[PDB]
Amino acid sequence: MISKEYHIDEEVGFALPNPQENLPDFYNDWMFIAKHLPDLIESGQLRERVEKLNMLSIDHLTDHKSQRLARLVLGCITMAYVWGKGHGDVRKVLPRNIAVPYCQLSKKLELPPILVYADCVLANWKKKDPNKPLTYENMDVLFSFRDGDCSKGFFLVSLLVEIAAASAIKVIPTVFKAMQMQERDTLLKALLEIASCLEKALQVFHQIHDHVNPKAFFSVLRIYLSGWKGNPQLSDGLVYEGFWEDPKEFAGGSAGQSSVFQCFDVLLGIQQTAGGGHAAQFLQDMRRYMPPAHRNFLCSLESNPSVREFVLSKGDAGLREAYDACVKALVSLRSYHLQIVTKYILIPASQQPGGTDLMNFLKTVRSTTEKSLLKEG
Amino acid sequence: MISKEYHIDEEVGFALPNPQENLPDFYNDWMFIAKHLPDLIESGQLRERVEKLNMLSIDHLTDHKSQRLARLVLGCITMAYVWGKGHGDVRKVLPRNIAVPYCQLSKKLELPPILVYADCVLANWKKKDPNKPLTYENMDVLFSFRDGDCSKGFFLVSLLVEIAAASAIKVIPTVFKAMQMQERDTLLKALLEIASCLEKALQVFHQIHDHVNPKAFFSVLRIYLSGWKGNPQLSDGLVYEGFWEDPKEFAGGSAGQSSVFQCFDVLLGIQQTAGGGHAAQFLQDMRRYMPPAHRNFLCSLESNPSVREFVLSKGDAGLREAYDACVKALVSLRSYHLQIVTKYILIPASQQGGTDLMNFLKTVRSTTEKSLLKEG
Ligand SMILES: CCCNC(=O)C1(c2ccc(NC(=O)c3cccc(Cl)c3)cc2)CCC1
Ligand SMILES: CCCNC(=O)C1(c2ccc(NC(=O)c3cccc(Cl)c3)cc2)CCC1
Repeated sequence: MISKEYHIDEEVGFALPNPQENLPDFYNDWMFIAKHLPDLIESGQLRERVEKLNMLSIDHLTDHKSQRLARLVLGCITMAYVWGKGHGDVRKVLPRNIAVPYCQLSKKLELPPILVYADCVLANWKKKDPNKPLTYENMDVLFSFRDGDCSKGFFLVSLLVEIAAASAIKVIPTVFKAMQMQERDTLLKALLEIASCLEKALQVFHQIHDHVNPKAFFSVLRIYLSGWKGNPQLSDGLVYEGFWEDPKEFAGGSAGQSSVFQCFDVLLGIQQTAGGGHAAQFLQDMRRYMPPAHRNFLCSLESNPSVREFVLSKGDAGLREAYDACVKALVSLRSYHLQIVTKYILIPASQQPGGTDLMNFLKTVRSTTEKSLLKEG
Repeated sequence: MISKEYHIDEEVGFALPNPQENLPDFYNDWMFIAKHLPDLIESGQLRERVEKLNMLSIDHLTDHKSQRLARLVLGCITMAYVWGKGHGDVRKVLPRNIAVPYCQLSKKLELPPILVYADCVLANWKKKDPNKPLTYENMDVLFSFRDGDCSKGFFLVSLLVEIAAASAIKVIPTVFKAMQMQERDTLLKALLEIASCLEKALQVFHQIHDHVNPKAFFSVLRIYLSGWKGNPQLSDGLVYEGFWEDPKEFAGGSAGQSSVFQCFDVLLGIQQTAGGGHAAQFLQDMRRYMPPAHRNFLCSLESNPSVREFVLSKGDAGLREAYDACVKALVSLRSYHLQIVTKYILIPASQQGGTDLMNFLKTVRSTTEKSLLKEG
């Protein structure tokens, strides 16, 4: 069993178990705006409604789940405020009434004041029926940006992959214990179980096609998830009015912020974040957009003995094959993500008057992964 | 006591205790070049002597101290080779004979193939007399670049600050044990002891003025410690011939690579690595330039519950005061480092940069000053 200091759930992994849906009544003015972003954006009243808020104190957010919900609420409001209708009419100053409590709450949780994956996927969900299991039909998201944005599909399928990967995460202690104890058969079994779980995560990933259409994702949802780091539309970043003097740059929400997007690479010694230029640096930087317990889990994995060096040394075909099943499962996931980038970004981008950087990043990550196979796939 | 897996010595902290001076006879050709850099650089013989080397296997470097000495040797040779006489005539390719074993050894130790703080400060020292204490008068460096470079003063004063901070490092287990056991008075005493040890480290820092000349530092030593990451002189990085096909960028040696430069910020919950600014980015990136045991120690500190959170939760003026004493000691250290950069970089740069380092340190100082609790 993994230690409770890492905030990894047995069932849902890095996802926030049973997220809070309602804030205390003190924050009803926040909740109305966040729950009606589609309507307020279309009516041209979103920015007016945000600007007419009073500066609410964060002190009535007493527990972690209420603080995580408030982050999700404030993050969604912030994206809507900055991006507006999503056609270039932007705002480069986040008003103090929202910016101050958002930044205070963000400092408390050690997350940047921008909507991250941990907000819009890991905390942005509920069970419809609490007695029925974690399947797509028994689940919903808490917040969307626009009507027809496919945020439900995009977020929930991401979450279901995250939950599928939780079955692999719980085997990680067995791997390190087996290595410490020199329990070859136990280690072999653990690696095969991880491979099996990552294969199941890929099958869960296939559900994306049923719940997201390309036009909607590319032209709508991708706009609202965009950040203000190296972005021509907010060249200097965003001014958080009354908290920081200078504008601050933060990257937008993405799958690179998922802890499972790199924890198995780290486990297996696939040196994604080691001296491999841009891709490495990006994966390292995205740790600062994860909850602090989850980033600490990643560096804690790095402090343990190398799984790769254990397998490489042992002259054991069964063990090398079990390691390779895990590495191949990761290759297959990268390949599927590359297919998704083609369908949902490249093709829609070509049909205009695309996401080539993301394609090249995934090709580099896949190449590093494939090259860590002990035998060719 | 701190666990042995973190490679923290009770006396010298993150410094390598009693570093090795001589390699095996197999590496005499490396040792000769490293021991004669002042003469070989000045005469224009360094680069040809490196280029004439046979590619030596790293497999005869049997222990950790031998591998660390070899890193120090190869690191110093590499800086000398890249920068030459330090007048801007640069080498863009490091030849395979040196590059391959340096990159191999670097991969084995999990450090980048460039001279880091852990090489040129933490492993680059000896006592003159083993029976006498760790003082400047009883100490020497193992390698320098040029005659008059003030490498002794710059490296050893950095080391002596590092050693002074070791007295605070050994209190860290007492801090976390006292929090776990709910031992208020033990925690208060531990925080006051850390503040005192950091105050003492500041007084040790004052010796820099006695042993380093601004002109010599700026015009010579700073040049040899420079890396090839965002450096216009090697815009694409350095080619490590026969290891990687494409050139690779790595940052140069600096105090930002010292584990004490951030472990007390981490201990006290001063979120230096949080957010997406330059300072947060830099401090996190510099953990990859620390020895793996030391980066693991920093990770372990962050995995433990927050000292800041504990002190703030208690409504205890005595405990807040002892916490603030540590924060104040850090502010003073940052302020002192700023004064050094003004004297040793900014003023010499004005008399034929430094501004990026100053802004980094001002951000770090401001973040530290904002962490003061005062009332509660
Ligand atoms: C803000 C949500 C971003 N969501 C995505 O961008 C999508 C996605 C989801 C999940 C992943 N995850 C992996 O590829 C992976 C890699 C390694 C190991 C594991 Cl377990 C998983 C990638 C993209 C959903 C459609 C594209
Ligand atoms: C390659 C050596 C680089 N050496 C320096 O650049 C100098 C130096 C030394 C030490 C420090 N250390 C701190 O400022 C500090 C901060 C927080 C906690 C502690 Cl214990 C210490 C900074 C610069 C020496 C003259 C400038």
